[PDB]
Amino acid sequence: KNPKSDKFKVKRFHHIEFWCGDATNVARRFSWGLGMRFSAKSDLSTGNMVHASYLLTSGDLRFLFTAPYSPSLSAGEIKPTTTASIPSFDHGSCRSFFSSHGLGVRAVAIEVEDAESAFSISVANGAIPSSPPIVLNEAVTIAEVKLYGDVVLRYVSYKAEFLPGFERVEDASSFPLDYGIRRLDHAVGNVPELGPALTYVAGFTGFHQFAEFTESGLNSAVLASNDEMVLLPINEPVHGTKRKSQIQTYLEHNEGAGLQHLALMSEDIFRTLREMRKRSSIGGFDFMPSPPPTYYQNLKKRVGDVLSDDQIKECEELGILVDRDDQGTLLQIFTKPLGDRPTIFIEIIQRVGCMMYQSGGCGGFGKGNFSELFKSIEEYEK
Amino acid sequence: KNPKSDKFKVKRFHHIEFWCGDATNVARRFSWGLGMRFSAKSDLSTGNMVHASYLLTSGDLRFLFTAPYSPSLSAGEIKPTTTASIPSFDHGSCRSFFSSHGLGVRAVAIEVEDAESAFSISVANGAIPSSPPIVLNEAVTIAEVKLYGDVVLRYVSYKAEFLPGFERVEDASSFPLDYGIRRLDHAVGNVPELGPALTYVAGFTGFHQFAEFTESGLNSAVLASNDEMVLLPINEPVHGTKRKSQIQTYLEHNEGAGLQHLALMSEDIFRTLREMRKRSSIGGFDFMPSPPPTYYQNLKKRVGDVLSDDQIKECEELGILVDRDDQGTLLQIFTKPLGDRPTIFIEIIQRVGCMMYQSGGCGGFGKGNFSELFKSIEEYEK
Ligand SMILES: O=Cc1ccc(O)cc1
Ligand SMILES: O=Cc1ccc(O)cc1
Ligand SMILES: [Co+2]
Ligand SMILES: [Co+2]
Repeated sequence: KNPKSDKFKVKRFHHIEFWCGDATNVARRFSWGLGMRFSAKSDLSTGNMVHASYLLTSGDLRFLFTAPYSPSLSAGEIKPTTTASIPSFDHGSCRSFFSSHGLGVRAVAIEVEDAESAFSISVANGAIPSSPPIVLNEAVTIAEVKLYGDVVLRYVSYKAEFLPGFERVEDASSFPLDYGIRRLDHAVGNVPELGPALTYVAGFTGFHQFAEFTESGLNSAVLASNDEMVLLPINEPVHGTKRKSQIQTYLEHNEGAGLQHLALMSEDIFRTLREMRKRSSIGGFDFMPSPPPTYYQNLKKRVGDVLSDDQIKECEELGILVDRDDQGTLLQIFTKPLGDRPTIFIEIIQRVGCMMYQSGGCGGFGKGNFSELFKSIEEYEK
Repeated sequence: KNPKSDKFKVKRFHHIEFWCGDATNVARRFSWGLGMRFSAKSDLSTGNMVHASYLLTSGDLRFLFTAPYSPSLSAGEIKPTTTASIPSFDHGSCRSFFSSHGLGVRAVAIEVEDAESAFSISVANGAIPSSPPIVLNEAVTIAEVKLYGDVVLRYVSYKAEFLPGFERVEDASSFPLDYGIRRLDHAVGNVPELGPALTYVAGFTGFHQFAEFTESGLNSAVLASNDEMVLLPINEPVHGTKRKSQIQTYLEHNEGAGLQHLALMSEDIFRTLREMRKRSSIGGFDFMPSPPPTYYQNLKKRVGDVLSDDQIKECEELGILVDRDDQGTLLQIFTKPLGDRPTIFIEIIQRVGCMMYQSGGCGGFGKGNFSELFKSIEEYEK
């Protein structure tokens, strides 16, 4: 059921911000590996003496890559006089974040109808504030509250192009890469305690529970906005098994709670993963090992309704996993970690079904794949 | 003249080490942009709980990319018990370096005959020590002294493959990229005072002066080993001009002295720059604006001995600059800065002449190009 209990009007996922040591090199790496275009910049060349920020886009997917300059460049500035385009940026918070966590997501940004309203209500409903609502060039309002660990939920509202103080990137350095990725489907957090984190975040958003899982590694539950286009899974470790919890492994190397992965919807996961796998070893992203043939044999038994033999065969060529709900079918695959630490990674998905537009969360999140993976793996050893 | 006054046996440039926030993302970016292969790793998967280090190679060019893990992973270690493969690494020095300078070169590594000898002699001749000589798996000795700013001159000696504790990278993730780059030709430092820096470095190496310049921006001089295969230019600002010194601009954004650029020799600078320019806007490196046609007109007057019309025309297609000595011809081009700050960049070169093998420094370093650039630029405005 859906109680539709949001405490403010939430529109959609807007952007994701990575805090980096060098924004250029991460952004250029992500651009090539994922097929996103360089579409906006705020830096020294735009008069920003505080931080370097570069935005990649694929469809409605926006990845923001931010790093601090030397504080010496903005030593004569104060917040009222700042040249930063992102007023919540802080040299010391950025360097502490990166030093503690390595490369990772700092902000999960959602568009709302009124960022100042959304901030006040949230804090009035238990959210720890992180940056109060600031109006940019009387056009855009932004505000931040704590989500989990050092990750912030960022509210954005527009009166009526990315942010003031950003510039459209010169056509020549903006090469129209595109491998089929269109928007952010969901963002998954890992915490030491799922209960308090669910209570906290549902407390100040009014987001409702969408799904849950539990017997191998984790417990999780998903919060969702009213129309369930903003989807926030949260995991916790389950201590006590033959294998160490990967959630727990995450928390160690990340120095605590943080964002685990971003699931990016592709309008054509076949072309997307062909393009990504072509580039895996020339600067792109690597992919988790592909399931055994066993798996893909059992898929004709599970989704032969949904995917032809040839489409199943293409799933096998590319290591794609398939789960099915009572309502939809989910094609999914995972990258290896995006940086040095085994912390953040990326998932590519495409959903089949739930036509009415397509309703969010169609097909679930893969909870059936745990079983079928081990079940198929027993059968490959044979 | 060459007094051949080195105080220890120096062989060649061995490797360059970048200190990074995330080693993976810089290394993958550099690999694609420059056409270097992933050939060795030391990280969690090799049992290194301290740092992540990835080595790219093109010919004899070795780029090392290093970043710290969370200190929490190695909290129970001490130097005698360390899992670091590079014993001079220090979590706190790395984070301070990167926070002060951004992405940049930490170590300029040269192979010597005896690293322990080279360290003792150097310190006995005025070098500030940075890391004392350490023997790795009774096979390799490494030692570090201060070069300028927070850059260290690293001595390496081998009894008789990169470093112990590193592993050859799996063939699949090692894609045989190659755009023609073969070795490091020279590494250029910027300092506030050229005099004391030349005195310091020549003092402890015995390197001799090879060349010098001065009237627009800088003064410089080059130190060279006995056979002049190790070449170390050093620049200082010249304050007082219509345009601000780019050396001075470097020192501001870098927070002091440091390495300005690395000149990489290509066995075919035409193919190299074709390959690099193809990738400039899809994750590679950008190039400084190309000289005007004026320039390339005057080149037939200057190197028509050396380059045919068609080769000059290919130079023009790719923005290559050409200088000529009394002894050789130099083709050169410069990238834009490698990261967020206008600090470190890269130069691609190829030298024609001085055949005997080719003698180092053949053709100089471009000091004639200052004049011919402005001279040609006056003639394009016309
Ligand atoms: O994030 C993984 C996940 C799997 C199954 C769920 O029900 C929820 C989340
Ligand atoms: O590094 C640039 C340079 C130019 C001319 C010189 O003589 C020496 C260095
Ligand atoms: Co998921
Ligand atoms: Co040079």
